[PDB]
Amino acid sequence: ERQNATEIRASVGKMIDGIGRFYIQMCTELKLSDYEGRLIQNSLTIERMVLSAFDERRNKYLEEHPSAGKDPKKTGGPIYRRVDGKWRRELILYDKEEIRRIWRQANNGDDATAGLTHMMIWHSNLNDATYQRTRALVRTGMDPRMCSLMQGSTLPRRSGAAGAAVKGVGTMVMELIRMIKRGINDRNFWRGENGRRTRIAYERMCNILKGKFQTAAQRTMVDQVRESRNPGNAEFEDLIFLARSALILRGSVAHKSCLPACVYGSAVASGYDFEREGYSLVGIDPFRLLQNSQVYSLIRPNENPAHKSQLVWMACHSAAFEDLRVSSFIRGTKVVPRGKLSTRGVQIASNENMETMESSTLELRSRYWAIRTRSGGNTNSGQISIQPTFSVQRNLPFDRPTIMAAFTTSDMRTEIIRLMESARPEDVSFQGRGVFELSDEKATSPIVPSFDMSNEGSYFFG
Amino acid sequence: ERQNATEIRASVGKMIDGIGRFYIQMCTELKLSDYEGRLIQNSLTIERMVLSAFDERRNKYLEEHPSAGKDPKKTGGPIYRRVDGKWRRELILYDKEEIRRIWRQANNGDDATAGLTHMMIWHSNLNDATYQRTRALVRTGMDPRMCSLMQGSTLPRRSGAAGAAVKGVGTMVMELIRMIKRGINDRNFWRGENGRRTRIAYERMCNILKGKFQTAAQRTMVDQVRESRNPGNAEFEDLIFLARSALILRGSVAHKSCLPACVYGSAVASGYDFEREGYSLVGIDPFRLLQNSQVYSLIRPNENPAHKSQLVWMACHSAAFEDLRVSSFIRGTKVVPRGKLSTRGVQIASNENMETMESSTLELRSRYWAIRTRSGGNTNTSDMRTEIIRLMESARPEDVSFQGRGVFELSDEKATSPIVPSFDMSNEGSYFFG
Amino acid sequence: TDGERQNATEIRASVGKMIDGIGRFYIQMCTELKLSDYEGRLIQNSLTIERMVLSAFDERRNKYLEEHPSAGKDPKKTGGPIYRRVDGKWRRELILYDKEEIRRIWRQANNGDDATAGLTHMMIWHSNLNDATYQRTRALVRTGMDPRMCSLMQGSTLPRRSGAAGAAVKGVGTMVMELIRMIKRGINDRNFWRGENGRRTRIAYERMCNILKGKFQTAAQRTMVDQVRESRNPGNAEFEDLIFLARSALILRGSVAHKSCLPACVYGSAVASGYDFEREGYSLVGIDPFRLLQNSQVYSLIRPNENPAHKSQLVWMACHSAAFEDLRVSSFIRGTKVVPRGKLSTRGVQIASNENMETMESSTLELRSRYWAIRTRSGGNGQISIQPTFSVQRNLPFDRPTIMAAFMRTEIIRLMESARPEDVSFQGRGVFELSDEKATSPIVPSFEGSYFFG
Amino acid sequence: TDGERQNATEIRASVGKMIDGIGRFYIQMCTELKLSDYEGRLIQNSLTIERMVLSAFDERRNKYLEEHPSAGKDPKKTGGPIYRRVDGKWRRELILYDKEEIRRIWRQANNGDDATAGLTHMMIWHSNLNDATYQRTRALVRTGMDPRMCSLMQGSTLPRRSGAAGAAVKGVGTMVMELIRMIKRGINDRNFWRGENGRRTRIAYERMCNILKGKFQTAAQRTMVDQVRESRNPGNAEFEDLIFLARSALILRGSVAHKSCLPACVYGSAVASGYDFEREGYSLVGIDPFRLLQNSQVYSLIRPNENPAHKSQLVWMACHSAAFEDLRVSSFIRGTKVVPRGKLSTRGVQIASNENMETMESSTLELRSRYWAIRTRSGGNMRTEIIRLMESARPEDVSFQGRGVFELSDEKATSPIVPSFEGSYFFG
RNA sequence: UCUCUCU
RNA sequence: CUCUCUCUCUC
RNA sequence: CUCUCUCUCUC
RNA sequence: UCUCUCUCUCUCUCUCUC
RNA sequence: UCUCUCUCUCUCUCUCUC
RNA sequence: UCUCUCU
Ligand SMILES: *[C][C]([O])[C]O[C][C][C][N]C(=O)C1=[C]C(C2=C3[C]=[C]C(=O)[C]C3=OC3=C2[C]=[C]C(=O)[C]3)=C(C([O])=O)[C]=[C]1
Ligand SMILES: *[C][C]([O])[C]O[C][C][C][N]C(=O)C1=[C]C(C2=C3[C]=[C]C(=O)[C]C3=OC3=C2[C]=[C]C(=O)[C]3)=C(C([O])=O)[C]=[C]1
Ligand SMILES: *[C][C]([O])[C]O[C][C][C][N]C(=O)C1=[C]C(C2=C3[C]=[C]C(=O)[C]C3=OC3=C2[C]=[C]C(=O)[C]3)=C(C([O])=O)[C]=[C]1
Ligand SMILES: *[C][C]([O])[C]O[C][C][C][N]C(=O)C1=[C]C(C2=C3[C]=[C]C(=O)[C]C3=OC3=C2[C]=[C]C(=O)[C]3)=C(C([O])=O)[C]=[C]1
Repeated sequence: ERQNATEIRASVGKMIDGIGRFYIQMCTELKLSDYEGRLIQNSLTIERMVLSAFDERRNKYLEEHPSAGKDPKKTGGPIYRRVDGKWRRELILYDKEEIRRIWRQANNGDDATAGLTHMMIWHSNLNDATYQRTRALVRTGMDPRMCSLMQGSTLPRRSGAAGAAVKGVGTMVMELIRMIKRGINDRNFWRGENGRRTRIAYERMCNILKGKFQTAAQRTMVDQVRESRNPGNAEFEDLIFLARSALILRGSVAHKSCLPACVYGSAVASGYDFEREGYSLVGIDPFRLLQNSQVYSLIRPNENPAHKSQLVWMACHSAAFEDLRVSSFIRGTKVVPRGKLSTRGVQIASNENMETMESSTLELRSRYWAIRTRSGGNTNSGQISIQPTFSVQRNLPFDRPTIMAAFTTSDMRTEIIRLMESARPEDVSFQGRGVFELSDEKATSPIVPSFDMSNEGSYFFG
Repeated sequence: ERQNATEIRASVGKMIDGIGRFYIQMCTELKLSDYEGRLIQNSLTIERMVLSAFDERRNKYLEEHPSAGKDPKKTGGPIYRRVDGKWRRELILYDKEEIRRIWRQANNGDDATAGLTHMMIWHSNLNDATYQRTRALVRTGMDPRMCSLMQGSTLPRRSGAAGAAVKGVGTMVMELIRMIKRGINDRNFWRGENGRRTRIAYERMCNILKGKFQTAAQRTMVDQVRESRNPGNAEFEDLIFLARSALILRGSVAHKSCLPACVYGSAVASGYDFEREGYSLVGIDPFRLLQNSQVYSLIRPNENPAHKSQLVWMACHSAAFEDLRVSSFIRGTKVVPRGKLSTRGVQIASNENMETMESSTLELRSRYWAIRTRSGGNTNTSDMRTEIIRLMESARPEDVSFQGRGVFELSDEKATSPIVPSFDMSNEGSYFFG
Repeated sequence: TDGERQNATEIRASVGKMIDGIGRFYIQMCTELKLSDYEGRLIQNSLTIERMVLSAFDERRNKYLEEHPSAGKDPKKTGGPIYRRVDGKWRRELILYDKEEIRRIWRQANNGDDATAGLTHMMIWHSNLNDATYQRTRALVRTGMDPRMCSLMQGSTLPRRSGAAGAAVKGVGTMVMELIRMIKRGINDRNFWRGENGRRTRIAYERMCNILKGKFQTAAQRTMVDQVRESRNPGNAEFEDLIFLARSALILRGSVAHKSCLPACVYGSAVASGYDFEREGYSLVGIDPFRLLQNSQVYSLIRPNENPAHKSQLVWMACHSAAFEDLRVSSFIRGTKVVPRGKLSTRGVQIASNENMETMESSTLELRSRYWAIRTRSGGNGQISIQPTFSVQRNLPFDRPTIMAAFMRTEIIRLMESARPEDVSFQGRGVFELSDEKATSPIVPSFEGSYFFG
Repeated sequence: TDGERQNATEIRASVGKMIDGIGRFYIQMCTELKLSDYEGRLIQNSLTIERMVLSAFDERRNKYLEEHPSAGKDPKKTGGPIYRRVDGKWRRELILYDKEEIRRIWRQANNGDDATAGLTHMMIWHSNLNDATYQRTRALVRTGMDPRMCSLMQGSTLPRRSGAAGAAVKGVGTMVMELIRMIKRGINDRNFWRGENGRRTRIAYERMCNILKGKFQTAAQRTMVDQVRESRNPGNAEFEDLIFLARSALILRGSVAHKSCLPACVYGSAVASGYDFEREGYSLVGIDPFRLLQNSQVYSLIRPNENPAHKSQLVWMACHSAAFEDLRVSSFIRGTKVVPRGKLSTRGVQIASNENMETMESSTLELRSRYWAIRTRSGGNMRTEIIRLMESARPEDVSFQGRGVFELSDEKATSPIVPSFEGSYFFG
C-alpha cells in the first residue's frame, strides 16, 4: 500500500522534472536572463508554444487550411526583455518540430503528455480565476449564476481523463447541452459513422458526469439522460435541472495545484530531484515549492501588485470558486472578490503601451496549507450497524434506509428537490479536517478555523 | 461436563501465566523500573519483539533478502525511560534467538503459540479501536460503511483458527475478494502446485466464513461461492452482497478480552497463580484483573487522558464496534465516538518531540461487567439472494436480541443476578465510527 | 428462423475455436516431440498425444494415483508409444511427459482456458473408434443384458468425465447399462441408497434417468422410464423393466446424436495450412468434417498380412460414427463397398507393446467419401384446435377427445408389432455432393447385408 | 476398452491388497508360531495355518460349538498339526489357539479390515486341492446322481460361506447336487417350503437356481432351469430334469470360472521378499500366479514309498485347478507328462494323526511350468431340443480357435503357441 | 446428595 | 467371455 | 458462545 | 528496529482545429 | 446476399458421485 | 505409461 504511493509520487515528480528541465532548455535557447526567465508572462508564452506544437489535430488542420500570413509549422508568442530598465515585447517564431524535439529530449525521448495536461490545467485554472464565462452560459440556456460549477471550462478536448477529473459539473453539462442542441438542429447528428462516434462520446461524457455526482438520485437521473436514443428538449431540461441541483448537492470535482513552468524550472535549476523526493498535486509539495520561489510579473500602470499576486495564487491553487473566508485563512491576507481587484488579466495584449509597463514581485506565499479535495462535501459514510460484543438484551441498531436503498419512483426530480430542501447553508462538512502549518509536512496536527466573527463575503464572483 | 471446563480454564490460565512471567523476565533484562514497566508503550514494544522473533517466514525472508541497514537477526523497538521527570525514547536491539529462548523458558521450555496469538489479538483489537480501514475497503470494492464487520483486519496469517474466530465477516470477505481479484488479473492463479495450495486455502476460508454465518440462506450462498472452479466477477459480487447482508443478518464473531502484557506481568509478579485459579477470556476474569491494575501511558501535549483511557478500555474489551449506549452502561462513563476523542493512537512515533510528552494513569475500570458473546444476535429456489433480501426486509432496528441477558455487578462472580438496561431516555449516538 | 441464423453462426464459431485449439495444441506437441511431417500425420502418434492430454486432465484418477502410486510409475508423468521412422524402418519408443507440462501446453494452445470441450471431443473420437473396432458383448452379458442389442452400445467406452456432450452422443443401451450397474451395487450393498453418499447416488441416478428418458420418442417408453426413476429402492423389478426398455429401443429407436470427431492429426494439418476454423466456423454434423477429410492425408501402421483398405474403412467408419449404421447407406456415401466386421482383415488401429515393431509398414488411409450426408440425432418414426381471427358468430371447434387424452408394457409391445422393417424414414432426405456445400439438391438412394456386427 | 484400462488396473490393486494381507498374515503367524525358514515353506504347515483362520471366522459353527460344546474340545480354541524339524527328524504337535487371537492377527494384517476376500481365496485353494486329490462318488451315488459325472464336481467341497466368489468357481454338478439335497429335504419334510423358514429357503432355492442358469450357455438349458425354478413345490419331476441337465453338461458344458489359488506359504515368501502386490497388482487368471510359482520354493512331507514328482504334480494341478482339464493340455503347459489319478503313487497331501511321523521325509515340490495359459470362465461351443443339440456335438469340434499358450518370458501374452496333439481323463 | 428453556 | 470381481453363509 | 483447531505469499 | 482514524494520489485519452 | 409445409437438414455447451 | 472384435 505504501509502495504504490511512492511509485505514484515518483511518476508525478518525473513529470514535474521534465517540465522544469524543458523550461530551463527553452530559457537557454531564448537567451533569457534570470529575471526574464522568472517572468510569468514569458513562462505563459513558452507553455503555449509547447501546447500548440503538440496540438496534432490543429496542426494538421492548419497545414490543410493555412492561416492568413502565418507559417503553419511555426509557433510563437510575446517574449519580454528588459533593456535599460525598459520592458519591450518581441514576437519570435520557433519551428513546431524543434519544440517537439526539445520537449521529448526534456522527458528523455518520451512525448510525456502528462506534463502537457498539467500545463493545460494550469492555464485552465488561471482562466477560471481571471475571466468569467457568463456569455457561454447564457447562450447554452443555463443560468449565469452557476459559475461555481464551470471549473475547467477552457480545457481543450485533448486533456482526456486527466483533465476530465478537473472540469466541473457545469462544463460537462454545457458540453452535453451543446451536443443535444446540435442534435436538435440537425437530425443527421447521431447518424452515420460520425453518429456512432458522437454517440460513444455522449455515453462516455455522461458516464464521467455520473461519476462526478454523489447522491443516488442524481446518478439515476443522469443514467436516464444517457439511455435516450435521440435526446431532445426533455434531456436538455433534465441536464439543466441536474446542474442547478449541483449547487446544493455538490459534485466530486478534482482540485490540483498546477504551478507555472517558471517555478518548476527554477526548482530544477536549483537542484531539486523531483524523481527522488516525489511530488503530489494535492499535498504540501506545491505549497513548499511556492514558499521559496520568486516570480515576477508585468504590472500595467495604475494597478495593485497585491491584487495580481492574489489572483495568481488563486489560479495556482485552483481556489477560484473557494470560500473567501477559508482562502483568506490559508493565505493570511484578505482574498478580495473579483469586483474589487484593481487588476486585469496576467497576459499582456499586443496593443498595450510597452513603455509605461512595470515589473513587480508576486507574493505567492501562504501562512497555512491544506489538502486539496475531490469531494464536494457531504450530501446527507461512517458505521451503519452494530456488531454485538456483550451478551446484553439491548436493541441492535442499524441504518435501515441506507442498507435497503442498495437493495431496491421513476421521477427522481421530486426526490432531488426534497434532498436539497432538507439541506441548509449551515451544515459542517469535512468534519475533523483542518489547515496545517508549513512545518507540519506529515499533516499530523490540524487547525480548525472559527469563522464566527463579523461576516465577510464568501463568493469570489459576487 | 464440569471437569472439561476446569481443564479449559487451567489451560488458558497457563497461557496467561506464561505471558506474564515472560513480561517480568523482559522487564528484569531491560532494567525497567516499576513505573516504566507499567507503561503501555513499553509493553507494546516488548510484545512486538516477541511477535517478530517468532515470525518464522518473515525472519527467513529477511535472512534471504536483508533489510536496509538492519541486522535480520535482531528485533527492537522504542523503550521509554524517565530521567529527572523527563521521558526519553531509546532504540535497543535484542537477538531473535535470545527472545525465543526467553519466551520458551517463560512457558517451561515450550513454544506456546497460544500466548503469541493472544498478544496478536490484543494488538488487532487496539488497531480496530484506533484506526479505520476505509482505504483498504474502497480498494477492494466494498463500501466504506461496513467497518463494523472489519474486526480483526490487522491479524496476520499465522494466527490460524484461534485468530480466525476473532476476525469478522468483513475481513474474510475482503481476503476472499483479494484472492478473486488476483485470479481475475492472472489466469496462472489457481494453476500448479501453488494453485492447489491456494484452492485449499480458498476452500478453508470459505468454510470458516460459512461457519460465521447463521441463517441457512447465507450459508447456501457462501457454499455456492465455494463450489466455483474459477471464481470470477460473479462470485466477487456475491461476496459483496453477503457482506452487505451481514449488516442486518449479522454473523458469529468471537469477542475476547485480550489485555496488554503489562497487566498480566503485574498480576504474576503480585502472586496470582492463573494455573490454579483459572482464566476465561469471556467472563469476569479480565474485568477483575483490570479493576485492581494500574497502567500508565504517554500523553502528547494537548490531549485528554480520559479519552485515551476510554480508547484503551475499548481495545481491551474489543468493544470498538459495540453500541455506545451499552458500552457506556458497562463502563459508567460516556464512551465518546471516535470523532470527538481528542487523542491520537497509543503508539508514539520516532519523530515526536520527546520533551513535552507527559505521563497519565489509564482509567481501565468499569462499573458493570458482561459476558462476551460469539453470537451476532437473533436472525428470525437456487437464487437465495431474493430470500436473503426478504429476510433483511422483515427485520427492523428495534428487535430485542439476547433476551433475558444483562450486565452483572463486579461482586457477582457467578453471574447470578442480571441487570437489564433501559435505554428509553433521550437518544445518544450508537456508532463509534459515525 | 431468421433469428436462429445468429445462434447457428455463434455455435459454428465456438466449435471452430475448439477445433483450432486441438490443431494448435497438436502442432505445438509435434514440434516439442520432434516429429517429422510423416510421423506427425501418423494416426498412431496422434492417438498417443490425445491420450496423454486426457490423462493429464484426469483430476480424479491422478489424485488416486498420488495416494496409491502404482509400481514403478510415478503419478505425475504420462506418455505413450511414439513411432518414428529412421532409415525407412519403424521403431517405437515410450515417451514420458509431466502432466503439468502437458496441461500448460494445452491451456496455452487454447488461450489460457481449460477448454474441456476439446477434451470431450477427443474422447468422443476415441469412443467412435472403439465402437467401430471392438464389440463389448462381455459387458452386456455380465450386466445381464442380451448380447444382441449391440446397436444401442454407442459410446459405451465414454468415461464419466464426458457430461452433457458425452451423454448426448451415447445410446440407449449404454445408458441402461449404467442404470443396471447402479441397481446391482444397491442390491449387493445394503448401505447403497442410504447415508450421505446414498443421497449423492440418488441425484446421479435421477439425472441419468431423465437424459435417458429424453432419448426416447414414443410416449409409452418415456412413461415406463419415469416409473423406474420413482423407485426409492430399485431392485429386480426395475432390472427387468429396463431390460424391456432396451429391447424396445431396437424397434422404437431413440434419439442418439451422431458427430464426426476426427483425429487431431487432421486438425493439426489443417491449422498448419493456415486454415482458420474460428473465422469460417465448423460443425460436427454438417459438411465441414467431410470437406476436411477430402483434403486431408493420414498415414497409419499396417500389420503384416492386413488389407490397408479395410483399416481405412474402419477409420472412416469411426470418423463419422457409422459403426451401427446401415451398410447400404454407408457403402453409398463412401462410394466403395463397406464390409461387415467379420470380413475385415485387420485388427485394431492401436499397436500393442508386445508387437514386433520391425515387420510393420505404413500406408495412407483412404478417408475419402464420394458423397456427404448430415448426421442425425433422431431415430426412426396435425391441427386439433382453432384460433379465431374474424369477429363472426361461428363456433370455435377443437378436437376434444385428443386434447383431454393427454391429461406401460402391453402398449409398447403393441407399438412394435405394428412396425415393420420396410417403413420409409427420413422421407425426401438424401445424400449431397462434395461440391454442393449448401445442401441444395439431395440425392435419394435406391437400394446385400445391412448389419456391420452380424 | 480405453475406459476399462482404468477398471482393470483398479481390480488388480484390490486383488493385490488381498494377497498382501494373506502374505502379511502368514508372515506374522510364522513368526508367532516360531517356524524356521524350512518349516514355514512346508505345505502341511501352510494348510494348518490356513485351516485355523477359516475356522476362526466360522461364526455359525463357532456359535453352535459354544451352545453345544464338543467332548474334550472347548469351542473357543482352534489349531492343527504343526510339523517341526529339529535334529533332522520330523515331529507333529497339535497347536491350540484362541479363535479371537487368530482373528485379531488376521485383521491387523489387513489394516484392521475383515478382508473376507482373503478367506474365500484360501477356501478356493482348499477346494482345488481336494478336487485334484479325492473323488467324491459317494455323495454322487448318495444323492441319486450317476457317479460318472465327476467332471462337473468342481468346488463341491466349498462351504456355503463362500458366496458370489465361491459360486463362480463351483461347477454344474455341485450346483445340481445342492438343489437335489433341497428337493430331497422338501420331499421328506412336508413342512419344508412352508412357514417363515420356508420363505427363506425359497429365496435360497431361487438364488442358487439363478446362478446355475447363468452358468449355462445354450438357450435350451437356461429355459429348462428356468422351469425348475418356477416350481413352487419341487418334487421327483424336478429331480429328473436336474439330473438330465447335469448329463447335458457333459456335452454342452457350462461356464465355470477357474482361478489359481496358491498356498499361503507362497504368498508369505513373496511378501517377505518385498513384493508389493498392491503396487504391482495381481490377477488369478493371468500370468501372475505362474510367475509367482516359478520363483517360489515349497516343501512337502513325503510318505514312504511315494514318488515326489507325482505329489508335486498333484499340487501343481490343484494350484491351477486343472483337476478336470485335458491331460494333453495340462502336460503341454507343464512340460512333463501329467499322469492320471489311478497311476499316481501318492496319497493326499494332508497327514493323518494315525500316521507314524517318524519315517516321513520332506521333498521339494516342482511347481514350475514350461508354459503359461489364461484361465477361462467359459466352456467350448426344452428336452428333445437338448438331446438334439448334443447329438450334433462331436468330440472333435475345435474350441478356443486361435487361442494358445504363451511363454513365461511373454508377460503381455502377445504371441500364442497353439498346441498340436494318449489318455485325456484324470479320473478315468 | 447436581444443574439447565432456546447451536 | 485373452483376464474387465469382489467383501462371505438360510450366520 | 469457553477450548485444540493452524497459516497460498514476509507483505 | 515503520507509520496512520475517517476513500479524494495515479494510467485512464480525445465526435470536430474551433 | 439461405432455405423449408407436416419428428429434430445442422441451434453446440465451458467435463465426473472429484 | 494396458489390452481386446464377437459369453
Ligand atoms: C450496447 C451498445 O453498443 C448499444 O449502442 C447503441 C448506440 C450506438 N448506435 C449509434 O450510435 C448509431 C446507430 C445507427 C443505426 C441505427 C440507428 C437507429 C435505428 O433505429 C436503426 C439503426 O440501424 C443501424 C445503425 C447502424 C448500423 C447498422 O447497420 C444499422 C446509426 C445509423 O444508422 O446511421 C448511427 C449511429
Ligand atoms: C472433492 C474435492 O476434493 C474437489 O476439489 C476440487 C478443487 C481442487 N482442485 C484444485 O484446486 C486444482 C485443480 C487443478 C487441476 C485441474 C483443474 C481444472 C480442470 O479442468 C482439470 C484439472 O486437471 C488436473 C488438476 C490437478 C491435477 C491433475 O492431475 C489434473 C489444478 C491444475 O491443473 O493446476 C490446480 C488446482
Ligand atoms: C448420558 C446422558 O443421559 C446425559 O447424562 C447427563 C444428564 C443426565 N444425568 C445423568 O444421567 C447422570 C448424572 C450424574 C450426576 C449426578 C447424579 C446424582 C447426584 O445426586 C449428583 C450428580 O451430579 C452430577 C452428575 C453428572 C454431572 C455433573 O456435573 C454432576 C451421574 C453420576 O454422578 O454418577 C450419573 C448420571
Ligand atoms: C499485507 C497486509 O497485511 C498489509 O500489510 C501492511 C500493513 C501491515 N504490515 C505488515 O504486514 C508488514 C510490514 C513490514 C514493514 C516493517 C516491519 C517491521 C519493522 O520494524 C519496520 C517495517 O517497516 C515497513 C514495513 C512495511 C512497509 C513500510 O513502508 C515500512 C514488513 C517488512 O518490512 O518486511 C512486512 C510486513
